[PDB]
Amino acid sequence: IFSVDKVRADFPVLSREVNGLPLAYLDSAASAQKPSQVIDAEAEFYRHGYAAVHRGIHTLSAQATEKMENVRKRASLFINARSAEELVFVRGTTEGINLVANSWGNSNVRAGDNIIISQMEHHANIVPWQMLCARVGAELRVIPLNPDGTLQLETLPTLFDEKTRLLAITHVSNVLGTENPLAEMITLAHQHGAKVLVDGAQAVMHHPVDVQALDCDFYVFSGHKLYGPTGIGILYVKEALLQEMPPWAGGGSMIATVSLSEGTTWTKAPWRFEAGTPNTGGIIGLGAALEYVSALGLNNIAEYEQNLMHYALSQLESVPDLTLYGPQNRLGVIAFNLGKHHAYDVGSFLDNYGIAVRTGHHCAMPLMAYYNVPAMCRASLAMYNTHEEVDRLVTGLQRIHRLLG
Amino acid sequence: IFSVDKVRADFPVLSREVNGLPLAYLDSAASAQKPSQVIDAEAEFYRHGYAAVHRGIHTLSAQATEKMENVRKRASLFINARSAEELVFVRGTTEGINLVANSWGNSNVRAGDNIIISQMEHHANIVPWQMLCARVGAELRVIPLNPDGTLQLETLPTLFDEKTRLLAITHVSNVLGTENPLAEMITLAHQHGAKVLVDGAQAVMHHPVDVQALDCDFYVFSGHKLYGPTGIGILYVKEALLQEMPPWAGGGSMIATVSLSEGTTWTKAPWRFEAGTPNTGGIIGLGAALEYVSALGLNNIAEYEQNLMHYALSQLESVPDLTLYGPQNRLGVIAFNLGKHHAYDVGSFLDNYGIAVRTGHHCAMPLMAYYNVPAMCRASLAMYNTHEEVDRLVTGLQRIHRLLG
Ligand SMILES: *Cc1c(COP(=O)(O)O)cnc(C)c1O
Ligand SMILES: *Cc1c(COP(=O)(O)O)cnc(C)c1O
Repeated sequence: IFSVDKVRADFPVLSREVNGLPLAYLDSAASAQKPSQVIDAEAEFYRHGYAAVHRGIHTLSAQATEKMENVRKRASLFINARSAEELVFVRGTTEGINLVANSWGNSNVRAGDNIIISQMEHHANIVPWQMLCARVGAELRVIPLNPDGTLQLETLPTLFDEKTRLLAITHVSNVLGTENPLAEMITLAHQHGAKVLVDGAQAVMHHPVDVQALDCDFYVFSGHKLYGPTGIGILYVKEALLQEMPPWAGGGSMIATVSLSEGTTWTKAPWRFEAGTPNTGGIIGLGAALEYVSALGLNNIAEYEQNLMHYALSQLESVPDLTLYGPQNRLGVIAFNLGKHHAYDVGSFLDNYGIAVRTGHHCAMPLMAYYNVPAMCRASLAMYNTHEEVDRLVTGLQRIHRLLG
Repeated sequence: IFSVDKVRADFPVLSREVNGLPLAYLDSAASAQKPSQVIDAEAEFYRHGYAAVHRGIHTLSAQATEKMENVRKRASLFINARSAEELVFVRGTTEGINLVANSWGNSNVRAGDNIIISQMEHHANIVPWQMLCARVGAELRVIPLNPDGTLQLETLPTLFDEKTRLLAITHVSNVLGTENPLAEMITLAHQHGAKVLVDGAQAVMHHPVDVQALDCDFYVFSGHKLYGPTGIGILYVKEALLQEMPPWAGGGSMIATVSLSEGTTWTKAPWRFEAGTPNTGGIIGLGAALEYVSALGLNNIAEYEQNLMHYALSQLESVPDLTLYGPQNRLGVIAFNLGKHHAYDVGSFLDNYGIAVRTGHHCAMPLMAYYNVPAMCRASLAMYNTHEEVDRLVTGLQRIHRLLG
């Protein structure tokens, strides 16, 4: 089993007060709070180990380079990659997806080809493909949704054909909490020679993720939602593909040699897509965030969060005129609207009770359009949230409905 | 005046031991150590203020957004920009220069135009222009050096003509410590309608920098060399230019609206070039690093570093077969070789005495070629270094020369 009380004690922010009331942070899906072990790992690095990592000569630099490469190894085991050199450090999920669309997309998607996304994609997994499709004259196809917030799988035969170069799909919806059948969809994609990029930003923190078993070709996720620092994410790429990807945004440790008369050359795999100075502080902290989550056990985390969610959905039945979006087996997030009140207002009232939720379009406008609403509220129920916080949310919605109804 | 002892006490790393000897960190030009005020600012943010900044509803998020925008304001005053909306947060100098070369370069440099750089440029200020010149069919011209490590200014009449769109020049050489006559060169560039991007990564920490007085069009620098965290830099752009720059690497707060049927639109100025989740931790810390440097006074810093340098250059006269590269009035860094010994070996011995210096090509290969050497040693003399550390360096070079000579 798994003790919320012992976990919560690790997170100094949860003692905080907002509007003079105790904080109920229900917005982890936007960005997670960080445990002490993560915060101090970063700070200790700065206080006693800090140096440049440009594979440099003196001791501090050599030790920092080893620290950073150990984190790359730890992250590869975390998602069960075959090799640490299949992992690239990126600024975040957004930049990783763009990296793939520029380096791989421009070399492998020609005029008259098509790319497939879904209608529940976060904008980070839409805009790069929309632009790749314009550059090269390709077509962007969209898997549509069902009312319950799952993908209309029956439509895949009309979307996959011999010219489909890539499926880009979310692992878990940041709005609905739907978990897509990645394994099976990847089998279909690979029958046509198409590659699959998986947007995993909302998945790696709710349960184990095994990129070999999935057999996905690209997998990207974000540090700051994995209880880690800002400014760091992970892009996984199959070795065979990665060693074929040409260069793009060239800098320092991405640039091998440069000549005014003969041009420049670029360094080998992972490192070639890591220009300039790496975010060594961020990397150190992501490392610790991986160790912390592993020490708790993603299966323990999955079990506690899953029961918190069942509890929450049961308690929410007693909220009048509540509209929920998504499936019964959602992970992590609950999306709703209250009667006819703008989500902006509902969120403002909950914040007034010290409850933080996200309101707006959640960086998923096509998904809002599908449901014919302009916005929704979203509450995240993460590993450090409690039955009491769910009770405050339920009570709060009841009060807002009595007051504004 | 200015007390080294009181400054050093702020930096916890300087108490560190390397190879069982006390550390003499002389590699700030690669990356600076950080004071406690910077480290704890970041950590305090994480412990008590952390949230997403996607201009979000609840209190923690609203307060974090205000924190970040205050840092943008503080940085604009720091370099004396007219407006905070002229500053863009970037991952670092490397990415900022590329940002300009993609957004501005692709729209303003056509086939048959030319761009001017210098021969002392760091690779970050070469490769983006080499590639822009290939994309569009333009010519990359190079200001050559003099033996003393200054620019051959007499050659500018053969390089500037009606088709020169941009001068990209370093403020201070990361290898030689030359400070280029930016103000005058910008006047010449502007007489031809050409814009100037200034690579300021090695300047903002040695003395005040006033982008209005310079009248440069772009100015970029790095957080981690300004005693700040990794993963954050500043790109300044004249408002008139910035509000004309088209989009590029699109994400989140860079993307305004997105539609599957109608396409996407992008948000206004600074923010439009800041995709995905910002590095809020890095930003917080850069903020504090700016406050710390300002509290000391860049003129006090300039005075102490300038005298440390005069002292160092005087003491180094007593080192046999020392070769120095650069001018007498260098800022910040000393580049040298010892007799005929590979810089790799010299650096290894100094590290053995606990002295950290950088060896290699310093991300400036064209500059090494100019001097017909493969590598150099470089020692940085920053605001927390001491006469004693200079004495250890001098003694160490004398010993290495006796032993290996
Ligand atoms: C938040 C998120 C992103 C964006 O990641 P960043 O770390 O902000 O760059 C992309 N996709 C999904 C599913 C997300 O939850
Ligand atoms: C180090 C430096 C750079 C590179 O900046 P990053 O922060 O590593 O991206 C570019 N130009 C100069 C002059 C530098 O000193």
